[PDB]
Amino acid sequence: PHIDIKCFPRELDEQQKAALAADITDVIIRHLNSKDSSISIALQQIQPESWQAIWDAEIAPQMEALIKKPGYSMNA
Amino acid sequence: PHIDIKCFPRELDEQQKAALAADITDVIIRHLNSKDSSISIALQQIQPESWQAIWDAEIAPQMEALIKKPGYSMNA
Repeated sequence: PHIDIKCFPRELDEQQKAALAADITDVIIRHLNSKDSSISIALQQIQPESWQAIWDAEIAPQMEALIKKPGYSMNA
Repeated sequence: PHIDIKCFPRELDEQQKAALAADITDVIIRHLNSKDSSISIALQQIQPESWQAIWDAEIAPQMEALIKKPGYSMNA
């Protein structure tokens, strides 16, 4: 599995990045029956003014297929 | 944060997809100082013969930045 995490900018040191990756890894192993070697994880920082593009391409068009829908909306 | 999970196909019912979403949500809240309302999660099942496109567009180019690198290589 390949997991992509997009979020607003924040400072994460190497220890933080590795711990987040480890917690994500174990969740994926549990739910998808995956092996550790099959998992890759990306963390991409997105500036606030570029979040609309993420909403438009990834969130809004897939809304009822999302496994977790956003509590916020960019189309109010 | 918006989380995208790509994996080879598997039989997952709605309760199973919600349980995966809940565990991912906890991890994101605790590591990114996030809130339930800010989190959206997509799950996309990709047939094995279409994984090369994922390697080429998402995994390989980001190798320098991934927070968890894959345990396999598929450069073609």
